[PDB]
Formats: sequence, C-alpha cells, structure tokens
Amino acid sequence: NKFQLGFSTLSEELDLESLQVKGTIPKWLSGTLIRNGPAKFEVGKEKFQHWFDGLAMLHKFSFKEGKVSYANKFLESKAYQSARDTDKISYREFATDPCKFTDNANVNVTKIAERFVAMTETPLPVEFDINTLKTVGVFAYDDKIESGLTTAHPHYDFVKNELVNYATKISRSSNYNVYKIADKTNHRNLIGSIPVEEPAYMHSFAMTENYVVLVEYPFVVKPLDLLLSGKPFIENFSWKPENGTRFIIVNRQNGNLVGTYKSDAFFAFHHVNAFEKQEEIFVDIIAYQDSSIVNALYLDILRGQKTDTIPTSHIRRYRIPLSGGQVEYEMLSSEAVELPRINYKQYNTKDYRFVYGISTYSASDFANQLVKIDILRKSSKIWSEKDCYPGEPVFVGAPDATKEDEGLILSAVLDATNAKSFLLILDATTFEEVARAEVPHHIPFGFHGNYFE
Ligand SMILES: [Cl-]
Ligand SMILES: [Fe+2]
Ligand code: NA
Repeated sequence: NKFQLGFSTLSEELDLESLQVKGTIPKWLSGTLIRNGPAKFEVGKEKFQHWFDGLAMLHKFSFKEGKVSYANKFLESKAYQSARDTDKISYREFATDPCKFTDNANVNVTKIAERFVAMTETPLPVEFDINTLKTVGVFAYDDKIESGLTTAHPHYDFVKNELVNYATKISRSSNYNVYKIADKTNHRNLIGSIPVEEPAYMHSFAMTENYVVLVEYPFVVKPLDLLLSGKPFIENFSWKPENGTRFIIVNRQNGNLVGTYKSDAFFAFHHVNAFEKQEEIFVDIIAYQDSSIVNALYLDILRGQKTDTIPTSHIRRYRIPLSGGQVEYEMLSSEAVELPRINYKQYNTKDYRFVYGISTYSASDFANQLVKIDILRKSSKIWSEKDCYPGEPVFVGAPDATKEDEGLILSAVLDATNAKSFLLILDATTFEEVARAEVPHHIPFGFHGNYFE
C-alpha cells in the first residue's frame, strides 16, 4: 500500500506566500481554490473508523498572475476543539461514536449569504474566513425548517441566483424538505416536503431547468434505530434492493410533485448532471451495483493490502419517461469514475459532453489516474504519474470561452515517493499539464473543493 500516507494525519498548519511553481499558470486565474477533507484520523488512543470521520482541514490555493500562495488550518469545529482539549472523540461522526451531532464539516465548501461555509451532512454548516482560514462559528439558518440530515452538495441556479438543497427531518413521521436560499440572505424557503417512512442516504441529488430530482437509493434507516440503537450513524442504514431505486421529481418553483418513477436497485454518492429533452429527463449518476462501497471506505480496508475489494462505479444515464413506463439506463463510458465534475457554471441543468473525475478501474494501481470522458464520440483522455494519486479535478472555465472544455482543471495530487502533495493544473481541452505547485507536506485524500473568483 503506497498511498498509505494519504490516509495519515497532517499535524502541520502553515501559511506560505509562494509555492515552487514548475510551468506557467494563466494570468486570468486570480481566484482562490479551497480544498476540504479529513486530516486527523485519531484522537490520542481513540482512532476514527471511517475515511468520512476524519477531522476537517481547509487548504487554500490563491493565485496572482502566475504566482500561487498556500495556507492550511484545521477547522476549529466543536468536534475538533473538544478532541484537541479533552483528547477524546466528543461528537458522533459518520461511522465513529465517543464512549449533540457533529459539526465536523469535512465534505465541501460554498458561499451562503456572501459568507464562506464548510459543509458536512449535519444540519448547520461552519462559517470560516477565506483570508485567515479562521473558524467564525456555526452558520445558523433564519427559518423554521426542521432537519437532522442534509447534503454538502447543494446546487446553484445562476439565472435566479438561488442555492438549492434538501434536508431530511428524521422523526416518526420523516420528510425530505426541498428548499432554496436567495442571495444575501440565510432564510430557506421550503419548496416542498416529501413524506417517507425510512429515509434513504442521498449524498447528492439532480437539478434540471424546472425540477429537483431526488434519486432514493434503497439504502435506508428506521428513524427510531438512529435515535435509540447505540451504533454509529451509517451502521443503522440497510440495503433493501426489493424496494428498487425511486426517482422523486419535484417542480423547484411551485413545489408540485411531477411524479415518482422506479428502476432496479442501485447506489450512488455523486450525481454528474441532469437535463430535460422534449417529454424526458436524463439523470447522469456515478452508480454502484449496491451500497457495499460505504463499508469499503473504512480506513482498515483503505490502509490494507487488499485494494481490489473496493467496488468500481460508472457513469449511468437514466432516461425518465414523463409520459409513463419504468426508468431504464445506458453507460456513457466503460471507464471507472468517482468525484465527478463538469463545466458547472455554463452546462449544469443542460445537455453537455464532458465529465472529469478520478479513475478507479485498477489497470495498474487504485485511484492512480484523472480521466476526461467525452460523452458524444465515446472515448476518454487520461492523466497519471508513477506512484501519484490525484484528487477531485475542479474545472474553471476560461474568460469569454465559446467551448464547454475551454479552461483549466485543478487537482490536489499525492506523490507517495516524494511523501508530499502538489497542485496539478491541466489545460481542459488537451488534458495535458501546463503547471504544478509544490506543497512542503502531504495533503491527506480530501473530498470536494471549489474555485472562487
Ligand atoms: Cl423507526
Ligand atoms: Fe461527496
Ligand atoms: Na497494467
């Protein structure tokens, strides 16, 4: 196991004005890339069980006409602050309990009410200063919407300038609460509540021009088990393929229920993109056969010799006939893909051609390449390097771009032989390297980041 180091704690927090650049970073790139992920996998004697459980650390890559500055700090959440001060796991994580719920926002980052927030799947995000990476505190919403579980994968409507998400109220009468947030406010407007007996773990969802599509994988929890059973969060979820996958379509303007459509059981973390065509909706999902991937991302497996027990996922385009009939799918690529990203700003909710992600196909190593899938003419473009393990490829469109794949791809890459990470920058069109920035230490394998102008 050569990628061992990527699942090891990073104690060191620093703020360096310059990183050693090899190449040329386009002048027009003058924004900030914020990477989020786990960077502390134990608290003294107690070890975190799952990859998702590790305490949040933010990594900042700010650009100034060729130069690139770097800073990293642990998110000073109550989860972290309690661990640091008591040397005891204090809050309930995704798959680890101590001996109310966690603010360990280690999944993603966005802006809400023009404030930078780190997110996880618990109700309240954590506000941080993009300048200092200091933690402001818990970001309270100004509304009466109830929730126990939500996503760190909100959508953004650029036309209406709305953040769109859902939150599950987990009670003896549970609801999927689909909501929106207008710019310069922290008030959530309830679009619609879908009642549900046994809520499903939906890490993300699909948004089209008119609709929000909740794809309800049959990986479900009994609310009372979550409340009473003395077992970590994810251990209370059960795979029930008899139920099949339910596509719940909600009009994201008037909150009307368009319809529910069923397919054969499957699981997914990440949606890629969705769009409407004539009397049909197309939902592109990074799908697994079942929920076994969840139990594969425990650290003792990820750190272990047996790599080939981690299930692979593929881009499946599900076609929903609004007219009627069961939902069917086809594969857009034979390549194994995870952590998918697109030209989000321009082509989200719309018909598109290009997907970027990590490739997990195990041709030589596990998670050892970045891939660019061409949906139109099939085929793909690959990036890799000896004993290098790249992170989520973040697309950034070029100024006044006429094409979908005109811009840059930013990826945090772990060099195992060097025992240190570097920020890879690829031309989105050719998918070949233009520059890279050297980081003094290793950046643990994170989840999601975003580029802010
Ligand atoms: Cl229950
Ligand atoms: Fe995710
Ligand atoms: Na090979």
